Amino acid sequence: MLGILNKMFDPTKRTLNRYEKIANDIDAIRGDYENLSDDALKHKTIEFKERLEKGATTDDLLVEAFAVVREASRRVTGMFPFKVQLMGGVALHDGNIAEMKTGEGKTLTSTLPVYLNALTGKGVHVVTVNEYLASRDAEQMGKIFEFLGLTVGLNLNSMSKDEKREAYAADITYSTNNELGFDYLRDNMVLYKEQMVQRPLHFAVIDEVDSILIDEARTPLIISGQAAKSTKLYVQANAFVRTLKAEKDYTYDIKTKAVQLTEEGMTKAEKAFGIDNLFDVKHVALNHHINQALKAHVAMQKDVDYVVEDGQVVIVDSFTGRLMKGRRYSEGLHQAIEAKEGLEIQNESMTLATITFQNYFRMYEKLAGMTGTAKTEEEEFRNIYNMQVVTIPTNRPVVRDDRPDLIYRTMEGKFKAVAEDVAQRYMTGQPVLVGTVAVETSELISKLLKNKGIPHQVLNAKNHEREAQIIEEAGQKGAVTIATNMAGRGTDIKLGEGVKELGGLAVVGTERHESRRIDNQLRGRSGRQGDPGITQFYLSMEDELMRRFGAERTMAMLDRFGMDDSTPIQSKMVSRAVESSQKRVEGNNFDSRKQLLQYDDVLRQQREVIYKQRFEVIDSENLREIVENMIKSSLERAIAAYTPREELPEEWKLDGLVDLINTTYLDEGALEKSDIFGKEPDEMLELIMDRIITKYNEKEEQFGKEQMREFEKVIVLRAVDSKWMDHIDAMDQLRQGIHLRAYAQTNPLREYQMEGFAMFEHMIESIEDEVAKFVMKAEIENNLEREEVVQGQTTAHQPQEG
Amino acid sequence: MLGILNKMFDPTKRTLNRYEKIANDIDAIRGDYENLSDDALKHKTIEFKERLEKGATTDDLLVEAFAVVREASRRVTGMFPFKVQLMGGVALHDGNIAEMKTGEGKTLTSTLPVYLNALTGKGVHVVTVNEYLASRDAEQMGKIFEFLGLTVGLNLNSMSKDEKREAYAADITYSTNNELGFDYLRDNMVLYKEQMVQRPLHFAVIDEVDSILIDEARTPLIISGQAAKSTKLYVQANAFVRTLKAEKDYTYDIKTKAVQLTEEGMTKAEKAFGIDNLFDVKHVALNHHINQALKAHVAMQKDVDYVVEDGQVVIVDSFTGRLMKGRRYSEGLHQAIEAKEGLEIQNESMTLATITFQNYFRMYEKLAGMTGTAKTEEEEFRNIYNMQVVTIPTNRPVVRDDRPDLIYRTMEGKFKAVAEDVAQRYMTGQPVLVGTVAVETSELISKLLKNKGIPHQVLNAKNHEREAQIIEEAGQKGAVTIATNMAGRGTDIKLGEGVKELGGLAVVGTERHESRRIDNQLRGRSGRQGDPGITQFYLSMEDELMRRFGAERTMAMLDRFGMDDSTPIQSKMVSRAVESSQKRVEGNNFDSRKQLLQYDDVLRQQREVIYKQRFEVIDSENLREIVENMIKSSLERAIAAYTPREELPEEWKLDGLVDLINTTYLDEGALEKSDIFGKEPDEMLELIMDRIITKYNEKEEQFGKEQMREFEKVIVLRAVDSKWMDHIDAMDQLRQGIHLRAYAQTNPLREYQMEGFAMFEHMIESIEDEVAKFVMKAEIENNLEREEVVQGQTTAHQPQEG
Repeated sequence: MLGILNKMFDPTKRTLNRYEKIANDIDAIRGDYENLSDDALKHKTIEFKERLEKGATTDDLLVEAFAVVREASRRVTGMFPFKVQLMGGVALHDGNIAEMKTGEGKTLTSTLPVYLNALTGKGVHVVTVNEYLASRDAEQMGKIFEFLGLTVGLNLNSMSKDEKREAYAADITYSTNNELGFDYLRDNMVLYKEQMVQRPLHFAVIDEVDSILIDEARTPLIISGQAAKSTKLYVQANAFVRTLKAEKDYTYDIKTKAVQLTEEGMTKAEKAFGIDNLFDVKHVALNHHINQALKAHVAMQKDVDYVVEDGQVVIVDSFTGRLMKGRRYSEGLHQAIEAKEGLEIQNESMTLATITFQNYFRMYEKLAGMTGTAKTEEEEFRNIYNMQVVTIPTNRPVVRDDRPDLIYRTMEGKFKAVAEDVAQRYMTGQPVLVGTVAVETSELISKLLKNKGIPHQVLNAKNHEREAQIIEEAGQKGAVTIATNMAGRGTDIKLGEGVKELGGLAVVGTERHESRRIDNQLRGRSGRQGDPGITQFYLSMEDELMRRFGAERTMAMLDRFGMDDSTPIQSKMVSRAVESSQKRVEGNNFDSRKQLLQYDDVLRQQREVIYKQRFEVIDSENLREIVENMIKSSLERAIAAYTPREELPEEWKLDGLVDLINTTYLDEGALEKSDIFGKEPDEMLELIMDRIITKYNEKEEQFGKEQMREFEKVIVLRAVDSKWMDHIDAMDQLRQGIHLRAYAQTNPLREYQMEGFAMFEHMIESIEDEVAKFVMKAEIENNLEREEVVQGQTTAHQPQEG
Repeated sequence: MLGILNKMFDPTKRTLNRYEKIANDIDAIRGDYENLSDDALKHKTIEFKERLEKGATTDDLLVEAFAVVREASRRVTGMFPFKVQLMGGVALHDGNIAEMKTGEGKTLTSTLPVYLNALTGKGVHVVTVNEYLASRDAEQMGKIFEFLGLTVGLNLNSMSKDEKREAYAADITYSTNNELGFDYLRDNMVLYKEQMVQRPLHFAVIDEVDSILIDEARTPLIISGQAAKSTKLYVQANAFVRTLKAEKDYTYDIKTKAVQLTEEGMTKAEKAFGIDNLFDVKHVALNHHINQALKAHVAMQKDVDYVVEDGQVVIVDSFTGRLMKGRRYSEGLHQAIEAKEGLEIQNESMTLATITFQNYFRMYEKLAGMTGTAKTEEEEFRNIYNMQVVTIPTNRPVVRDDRPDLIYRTMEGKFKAVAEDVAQRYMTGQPVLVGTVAVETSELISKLLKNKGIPHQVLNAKNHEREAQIIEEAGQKGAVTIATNMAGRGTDIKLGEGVKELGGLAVVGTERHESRRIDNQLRGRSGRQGDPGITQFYLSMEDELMRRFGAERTMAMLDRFGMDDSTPIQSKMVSRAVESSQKRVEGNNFDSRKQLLQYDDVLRQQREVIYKQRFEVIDSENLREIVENMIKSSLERAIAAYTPREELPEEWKLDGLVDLINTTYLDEGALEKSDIFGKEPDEMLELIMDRIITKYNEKEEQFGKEQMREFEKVIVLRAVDSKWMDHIDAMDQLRQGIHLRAYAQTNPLREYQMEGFAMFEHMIESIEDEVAKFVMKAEIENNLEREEVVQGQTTAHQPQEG
């Protein structure tokens, strides 16, 4: 720009120059490889790999690296990258978004940085919107990479875990956004390490980021799994439980523990015919429902903790006495209560795992992406991904004619106009392309065309290969192509035979989309590098975009001023009002994504601890140390509840504690009055922990010295996985229940944070506790084999924008 | 922590270790300086300065640097910093928040990093909440810095611009948050460079960040200036204007220009007795109101552009036809219209400049801060300032007794209880401190004390010196001190003579504050490094904190369960409900700050361009180049309006354009039909610009070859400053008008963004335009002296939370 205002381009002007000097350094040495041999060239990679091992940086080798690649492509494809393509490659390397207008060779450009980053062998995921472009690029682009001696994998959902492990093994992997994600998810549900298919997330070059990081990021990736109609269990448990009432089934006050352990309920229990006394089989599974419906009666009173209703069982906020929006009790206790109060026990499907693209891609050591339309959403890339948009220069000056939107007062009038323009160009040999926005809009015009007798093709996005075919020849003389929302994005339309003189392509936008970015992509399709073209947009006062801006007043000045008469109009002021309309929409959607991410941030911080721990567990040569560590933490919690805020030291009720530990961590008479006496809550922990150590040792030599290792692993996993999947479901439930009754003037998010976290802390205590109770008092029988907690089949999906 | 949950401390655990190894490297070489000479030691600085010049990094010299300092302090103060103080110093250096509990020597600790960062001579601002602690620290801490041979400045508002320039000159500057800010503001309003008092913002070590970056950051820094009852002008202009109606006072259609230039209104104009024809005096000032009320009549029609009302003149959104919330017309055009439609012309005070602390401190190359309470607001520091809170270990294990809040059913009952506890300890020699939260609460207890005959002192924050005195002896035997919201924060209470055996201090919190952080600071006051203490908090069901949580239900279980009977209660569950109460509040306030910043972000991006340009102008040896550049941009805009979206090339209306330029940039017959003909809008710009060049040259040799330089500077400033101050006011107006009628489902912020920006673009065009019109057709008379645009006196302030 000219004048004062030119400074909003200074940080972009200083950067784009680093990049111009650099691309010049790269062109400077075309000679250094130009005349060389194919094999001398491949040795470069090795030379670099070594050079790096010795201590160089990807940045140092950048120029040469790009040179080598620049060379490799000409040899392999016959294209020697332009100085602009070089500039883009660098942007990508620097971790930014390469905004390189449609037709600049983004595919090829990706190779430069892809290669340079791959060298370390850390891996590089090149990502795309669909399985077609993935395979296409991996094939075409693989040749260049392979030629310079690099492995190239392709990930598809149609591949075995083994096939995937293979593809991720490569120095470079191509795949869809969805595939990547789901794998990362499945990857953290795995029972044995070797089942994971992914390698630590290094660097992702996202092809068409706008579509990926923005469009397909309005919702999250979820993984569901239904519950096996298990109602018979709960009801049964519920029923049985209310039999054993006695102090010979121990409850708690200072703790809230329904201890079944009594031979009344340990005998009268197996009387429910629990295949006798199988503890590791049953106790893990069955004994879990007992202890639930056991507590459901004893610890959870009707109108003090919860409330019954025609809308099921609700919780009550103590101290406020409110109805906890969308919150349930952990570990199926909610269902046990429903059974105790006879209510319909809901057996819905669970969300076993979730992450949002935002949080996913944010996970790589480095991210970069490319596209022809991005400056539009720069605030978002800078905000959410810390990626600055760099608008790369065009190879050849753009010379396409972009036409100001023509306004109409009616749809059918508008449409009929679109249909004529098509004809005009068709009756000239010019190839036209019309962009609709909805399936209906496309067939409409199609029929308008067949009536008028104009040969055409229609794209309604199905098996992208077939359309990609159609679209490439969509630039010939008899070209008349109809695109429903850019159906063939990625495949470029090259200027037809003899078509040059007929003008350019001339695209026709039937209407305008919510996002400029998109109708700007439509524009993009013509002028492929200095080519001529005409981009005409058509608009009507009755378009949804219009009748959503609150533009009735204007639909009236038209009418009231006899305007629908002169019909074809071009008011800078109405068009500027369209853009603002678009800006408002885009922003609303941004606000949406911002909120989605925010809610998932509570989850990410939680995933961090769980995912990291779960992994830690699955690599356990020396597991026990954690176990004891968790048992010590579990134990300390007891001691603390029994030695509250200084409430008279050795007058703490040092007997119930004794009785508890005794029958919680050990087996009856083990710990007694005397032992724990006149000692700080601290001293006690060690003494008492020491006997848990002692007993643990005893267990290592009496039931299998190293099977214990996997026993540990088995249990710690059963625990972890069961508690977590549950919580996550509870969290996905709450995230969408909390938005119901929130007069607290607090932004609901904070509630989800606080409640979400609270819950989490509980779960940890549960895990830590379950682990401790089992690693002590549980008994082995046949096979100590790790077992899946997911019941039946799973389902990996992304929800439609709701 | 123990068990699974311990991982939320991993990134803090990995960092705090870097810091422990380091403090050990520093203690390792105590010998290398221990026995050395005072002068050999000061040479270290030089040695370092040189070492750095040669190419070292502050990080390399860190250990030694800290060593030298460690040494310098013992010599100068008699305190050899502990390993924890060393750890904190590093945190600060690394750009984080040092959370070092009250009584750990944060003051001293600051010296280590302060020094190491000062070396480059780039400067280091050490900041505080009040003028007292500033001077205090600069005095006490200056000695160490000066001793190692460094200059130390102290900034106060009581200092001349010369005195301030002096203080900022130092290698280190101490001052208040407010002072810093306002100076930065005033600094960008300066007429001549040498008037600025600040040096490029290098590094700021914020003492008590929580209070600074959070508490005192709920509102922004504003600078007001009233308008000199100038109503007579406008009315007059308005009046006069409607006389000259003719086509001999030229208006515009394709442009919207009321061109006074006609000798009708250039003669009949000076007839208003404009001291004849003084153009640079009058034209800049007076001719500005004419051209306003001139356009007010011709270009702005009543119910098409705006609307009259009992609430004054409003604008209308075209295309939507809505009432633009809180928006005014630029450059006083709003006032000219009011005069044309006779309405009350408002002459309010203007906001000449603004910035928020958030955006201010975010401006340093590096920021760091220290305090005893920060982990509370970690999410905010990490969010807004990218500063992670590092909780530094305590020198000696903490052994103070923190007591669980005691609950009461009544205030007067509660208070009476506070008054007795005081007595109990007083009747023991223990020194007690009671923290109130409001002025009223403090006198209340004061009277409760005098009645009960207990000698005490009360602090109600006034001339901090006097209180700082009181507070230090507040740890002696007969100590009984009353603090209204931590009145003496910073000065530490050392454990009284013989007081050790009497227990500790024993603080008593009369109530709890909105933020834990604060009642946690209250707690902080005792246990000063392994000292004993008792922190008792007192609470009542009728405290504002309570009767704001929606806790009436609970005020009823008490009553309904005969609870106000046993009165002194300790329910973990009600106390946990207090904290959550606090958490909600803190968050609401955070949400507040987040919104404040967000709105100012639209302003910052704008400040960037203006502030940077304005500066660029005030360093103008070679100004003209920008000028022409802005004239060329101004001119291009005409040409574009006269050659719209391809509307029939040489059928553009190439005559009105001619007529315009002719009488806008040049002086009548200069440019004509022929000249501009058959040329692209591009070609035209150059030709026509060339004649502006030609004429500009002519002006450089006919009115003073180098006075022109300052003429340029003069005008470019008049323009810039007038347009900007206005806009800013308009922006501060809108930011608080937009929150009125916004059913657009859009978050209002986006509107402010879009409208805010729109306005800005206009202003630039105005500046660029005004500059161009003057640098051509304006005439010099006596003195071409830069002149202030601020009328009368100014006022620098921060608004109370509204």
